[PDB]
Amino acid sequence: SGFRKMAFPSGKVEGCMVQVTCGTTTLNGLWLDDVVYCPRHVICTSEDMLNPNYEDLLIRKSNHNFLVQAGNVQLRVIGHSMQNCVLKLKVDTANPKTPKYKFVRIQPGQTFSVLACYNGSPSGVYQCAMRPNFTIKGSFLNGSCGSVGFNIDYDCVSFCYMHHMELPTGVHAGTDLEGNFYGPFVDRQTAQAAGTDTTITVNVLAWLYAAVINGDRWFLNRFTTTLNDFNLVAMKYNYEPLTQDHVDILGPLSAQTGIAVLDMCASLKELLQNGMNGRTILGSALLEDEFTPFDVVRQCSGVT
Amino acid sequence: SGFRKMAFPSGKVEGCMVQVTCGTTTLNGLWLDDVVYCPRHVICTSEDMLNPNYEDLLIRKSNHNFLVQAGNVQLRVIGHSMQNCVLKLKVDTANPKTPKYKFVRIQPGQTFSVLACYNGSPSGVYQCAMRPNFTIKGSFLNGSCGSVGFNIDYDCVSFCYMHHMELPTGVHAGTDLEGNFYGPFVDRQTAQAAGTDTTITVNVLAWLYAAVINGDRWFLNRFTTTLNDFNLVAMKYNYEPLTQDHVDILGPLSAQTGIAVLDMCASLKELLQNGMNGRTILGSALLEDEFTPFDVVRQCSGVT
Ligand SMILES: *CC(=O)Nc1cccc(N2CCCC2=O)c1
Ligand SMILES: *CC(=O)Nc1cccc(N2CCCC2=O)c1
Repeated sequence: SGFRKMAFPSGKVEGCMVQVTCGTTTLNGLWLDDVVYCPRHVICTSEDMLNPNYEDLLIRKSNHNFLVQAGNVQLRVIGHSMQNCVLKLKVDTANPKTPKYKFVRIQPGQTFSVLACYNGSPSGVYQCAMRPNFTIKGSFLNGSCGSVGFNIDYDCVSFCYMHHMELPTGVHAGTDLEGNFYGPFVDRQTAQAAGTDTTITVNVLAWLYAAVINGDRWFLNRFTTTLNDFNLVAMKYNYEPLTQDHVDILGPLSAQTGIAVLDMCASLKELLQNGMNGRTILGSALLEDEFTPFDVVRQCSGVT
Repeated sequence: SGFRKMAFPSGKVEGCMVQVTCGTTTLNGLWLDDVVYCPRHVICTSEDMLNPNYEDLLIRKSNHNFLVQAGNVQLRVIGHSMQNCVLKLKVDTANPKTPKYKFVRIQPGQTFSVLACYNGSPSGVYQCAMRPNFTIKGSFLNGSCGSVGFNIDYDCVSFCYMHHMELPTGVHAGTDLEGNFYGPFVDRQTAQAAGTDTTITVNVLAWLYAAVINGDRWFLNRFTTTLNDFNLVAMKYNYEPLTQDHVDILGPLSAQTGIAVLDMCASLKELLQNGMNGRTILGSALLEDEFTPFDVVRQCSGVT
């Protein structure tokens, strides 16, 4: 029993983290096969970040200017190219610890683990969600850029995130491993504000299932609702519209608990309208939206 | 910026996890040097657990009855002994991935990372605290026993916890790596209830410092208090008495923020008396008590 905000084991990703230095900028790179991936802003001074022309800035950089260090051993850079907002540094040595991997571009509402690194060294691991506004709520200091987000399916790491920047509101923006930003964000130090942080309705419902499975049941009520009725209440509280797709995704948790998805929607409706009344659900005083239905099934069944 | 419930990177511990089978019971073992550590209840049937005599049960077990598997390779057991509530299985092969390690017995209020495993395979990593009632609030299914809790100081893993049992109230009890239970708990399936889950005052104050450092400041007020005055309010709300030792431990965070510990105590007092009023602090709707002052400094400074 018990339900915890749970990251993937970080070992496979720890083995891929390197230090990248260009001039006075040190951040992290991801070493897979003979390629090190890092944010292209490694080449920028903080002054550059105001209005950088990356193609022009990059012309002044040679292979020997990219200092790549795996623990205490230097890697030889034999090539470099810019792909969107990442640099791919070709090194002469394949990472012997390269796990099976994919690059995946995730959807908002999807969760992933971040291995926070500084100077190519792991500091910690925490679970995130791609927010509906395409930000993440991370923990990232200067030097943490190039830290990656990932999922693991058995032995295959799916990298979905590289950390690039902090918005003045303390939320985080980054790219997939092809270097495309999630959402409208740019690697420039400019006026970028996040849109509405809407709550991931399908994840809250998943987490309400996890609560019932783990003994927290006080919020179950005698009511049901319809998608359309629920969605009126969703709109009012800046929750994502619930779709039949979301209902279908919750089917296994419905089946396991014997609570119809729409009945759980009616519970969530009363919770939105009436609050917690100073009660908690799985040790939380608000509705948690960074567990996917897949996360709930994984944790509740003990997948490794 | 940003502050997250953050586990240690699990790689060093992943390298130590093995499967232990005795008869029909499979759980996890910790392989350090040529010793595998696992809960002594590996030798019990669920029927045994009602009133087990471990010395007597153990007499019927030989080295060849302890099936120890690291990934897909079997380890030869050349010795076995019981130390308190753990078994030490001597194997003929030193774990080549043994990190630098210590066994430490932690105090209540101290935090640690758990690597949840099933069948010697990592499922996930989350941060815990030894509760003042000597329980932890974990995520543990059948097969997760022998999962360990740890801290890392640079390159040295300090193992503090092995998971042994779930109380009927869904909270968790276990041992240090010498096999001594935290608190009054026994590896018997019996009437064991947890005492009062008191809140770790010093950790809440640490976390209020982390909030101020990361921009969440609405709860700062014009008031101060005394240890004795604060402790009246602590008593009422089942918070640990705040000691001068706790005040001294918060000194660095006080210095960094310029908020006197007793002024932060006065903030915490108003929060206890008046609630959050539907506001959040570092994305939480309750007062978080599973960050130590050390955790806050580590995360806020980017220690690796
Ligand atoms: C994105 C990131 O991590 N930025 C970064 C890397 C290295 C150094 C910095 N600094 C140091 C102080 C000024 C600054 O931006 C930032
Ligand atoms: C402590 C722990 O993990 N217990 C454990 C290990 C292996 C198998 C079990 N089971 C399976 C179903 C009944 C039972 O107790 C428990």
